[PDB]
Amino acid sequence: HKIRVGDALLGRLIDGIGRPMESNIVAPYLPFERSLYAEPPRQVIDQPFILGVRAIDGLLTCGIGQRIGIFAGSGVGKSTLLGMICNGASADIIVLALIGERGREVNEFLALLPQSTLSKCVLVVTTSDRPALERMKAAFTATTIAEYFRDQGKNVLLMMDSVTRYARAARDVGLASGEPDVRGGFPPSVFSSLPKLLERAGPAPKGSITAIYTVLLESDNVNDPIGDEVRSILDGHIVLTRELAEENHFPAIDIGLSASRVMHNVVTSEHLRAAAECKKLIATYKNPELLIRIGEYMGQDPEADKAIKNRKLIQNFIQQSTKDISSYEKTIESLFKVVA
Ligand SMILES: Nc1ncnc2c1ncn2[C@@H]1O[C@H](COP(=O)(O)OP(=O)(O)O)[C@@H](O)[C@H]1O
Ligand SMILES: [Ca+2]
Repeated sequence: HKIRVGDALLGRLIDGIGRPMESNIVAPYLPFERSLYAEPPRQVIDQPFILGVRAIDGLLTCGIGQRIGIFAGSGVGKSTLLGMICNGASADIIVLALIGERGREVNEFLALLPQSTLSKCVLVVTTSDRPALERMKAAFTATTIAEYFRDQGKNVLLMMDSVTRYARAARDVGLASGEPDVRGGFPPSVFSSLPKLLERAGPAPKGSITAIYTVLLESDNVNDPIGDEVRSILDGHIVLTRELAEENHFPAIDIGLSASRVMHNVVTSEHLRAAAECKKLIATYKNPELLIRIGEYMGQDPEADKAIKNRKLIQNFIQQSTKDISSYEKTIESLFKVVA
């Protein structure tokens, strides 16, 4: 399978095999063909990739060329977080793959993106009604298009929502060709395709692809062998929880459950220091009502005292509304403030 690509893809809604879906009577100029498949290519990650989300840029800092996972169940602000990242990230180009959701949920995500952001996005969209084959190819189409723009010297953000639903489509395609169930309903081809997909993002001499893949968590206790494999491959993971989202704490990122394997390689030692102390002050906060309620009060307990003192500053730092905008300078300055 070869798809047609070019700069004219920018600002466009594109199907799972790369074809314009909008109603224009004049067709875009897409003069190049590129295969969907890319045999394997090495660079290190040493530059910070800024998302413009304080909790992440401050505490779980990304790197140019990193593979990042966002794990979220239903109704925890996944889409809002993803919108914020598109609107705030330091990328020249964003290639989005929106895979497996109904047309309503796609449009609700798109309404989060203003004109200035859309003008630098390729939007690869394959809703749940589309054939499994098309939903599967969407992940390759999107990655190839990101490769195309990387090859132009662009710092590209590849955003795939979701790898979970890519894998379901790849599964249905595989089982159809005769493959048996090996683990959790998934055939062998799906598993072999994951590293091949993810090995294609990374830093580069010309440009880069930094990639974010979402993993949808189900509200059951059924194993997800796709999530397992992705966890082992990623250079970072961001975990959203229903517990935080129920507090109207957004983004609903559980800092203790999240991590960046590249952060220490991309921030100053002092920034790493303040982040660790911020994380401790988050983890050791306990509602003061729990002690007042039993005869108030410190000791003698110094760390947990700061946590109370800093609660508002910390919560106002990690919580962040959809149109709150935060440069890397201001995020870092704010971070030092919260741990004083
Ligand atoms: N960072 C945020 N700032 C303000 N409101 C938010 C934020 N995240 C979620 N919300 C509120 O909760 C709702 C859920 O967000 P959304 O991204 O649509 O969740 P889901 O991943 O279920 O689509 C939003 O419509 C919004 O009103
Ligand atoms: Ca598991």
